[PDB]
Amino acid sequence: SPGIWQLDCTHLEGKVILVAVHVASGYIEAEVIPAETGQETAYFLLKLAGRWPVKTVHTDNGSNFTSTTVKAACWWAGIKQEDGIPYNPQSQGVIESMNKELKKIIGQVRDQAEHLKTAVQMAVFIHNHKRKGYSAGERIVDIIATDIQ
Amino acid sequence: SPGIWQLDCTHLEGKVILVAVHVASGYIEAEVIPAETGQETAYFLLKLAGRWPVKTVHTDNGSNFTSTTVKAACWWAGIKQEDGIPYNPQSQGVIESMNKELKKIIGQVRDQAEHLKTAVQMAVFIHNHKRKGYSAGERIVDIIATDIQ
Ligand SMILES: COc1ccc(CNC(=O)c2ccccc2C[N@@H+](C)Cc2ccc3c(c2C(=O)O)OCO3)cc1
Ligand SMILES: COc1ccc(CNC(=O)c2ccccc2C[N@@H+](C)Cc2ccc3c(c2C(=O)O)OCO3)cc1
Repeated sequence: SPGIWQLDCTHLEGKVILVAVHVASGYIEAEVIPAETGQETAYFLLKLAGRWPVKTVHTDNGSNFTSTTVKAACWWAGIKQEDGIPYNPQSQGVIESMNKELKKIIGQVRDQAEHLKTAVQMAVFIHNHKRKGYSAGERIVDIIATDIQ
Repeated sequence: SPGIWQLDCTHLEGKVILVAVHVASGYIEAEVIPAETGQETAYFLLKLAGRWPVKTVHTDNGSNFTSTTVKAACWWAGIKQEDGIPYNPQSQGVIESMNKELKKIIGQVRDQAEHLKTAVQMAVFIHNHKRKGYSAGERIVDIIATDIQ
């Protein structure tokens, strides 16, 4: 559970926003890409696993689940690739809610930058730092530090 | 000191590798960019601070120290920008050694990908996961969790 992440893809300004959510904490990393391809998703997971102890990724769709490039990156990085089927139905809504909150934040910062990617990183910052009294950034560090010891 | 990071720029294949080192743990994030500009450096720090509690950044040179874009990103992200002057004479050496180690890893994985950026991220992965017996990834999480509590 300290190592379980969910991939999420959303669309804005004709571009794709790829998100990895740390399930237990609600912490996120995100990138803007022109279109979701296996190569991009693979590259994004490699980056993520080099930064956090990623044991399991719940993939966002069947194209990424099938992708030979995505499977190669997961093998390289020691990641168990899983489907993202919400056997828990309170997961579909939780992601939808996160895309909504994310997009709200991006709207709140959008004028602060020309490039969508800049506004997306600002939104990642504001999301991870928001106290709800611990923030996502706090929760992920505590969850994982507890696991290490 | 849980929040202190050092910027480092190194060169390979006619490109720039931008590195942020978490001073206490030796954990790193890195990116490939065409050339170090204030805008790229600013963007890299924004990404970094949204992912980890960055209190202080020791900038890698006087151009980034002066950069009005870099100062604007630091202000936005709550980052104290400082010089990277190695008042401890053993800071020049640690960085030199890290660039050497990094470039060595990149050499050990280089054939595993066409794009330098892919090899750099593999190298980041291998660096952060190496047991030294705790890894850099383990140390940074330990250091910061101890601070949160
Ligand atoms: C990240 O540091 C920041 C430092 C300062 C600001 C303040 N806002 C403005 O000055 C501004 C506002 C609106 C439109 C254009 C601009 C001018 N640009 C240069 C901002 C910028 C810088 C670095 C980047 C960017 C962009 C971008 O516009 O997307 O894209 C990737 O690296 C934002 C971000
Ligand atoms: C991260 O997932 C990986 C999955 C598999 C491999 C195995 N190695 C090869 O198949 C290979 C080896 C040498 C040359 C070209 C290739 C073919 N490409 C498509 C690998 C690749 C994929 C995604 C990317 C890349 C690149 C790249 O070549 O740099 O750049 C940004 O996103 C590496 C990385």
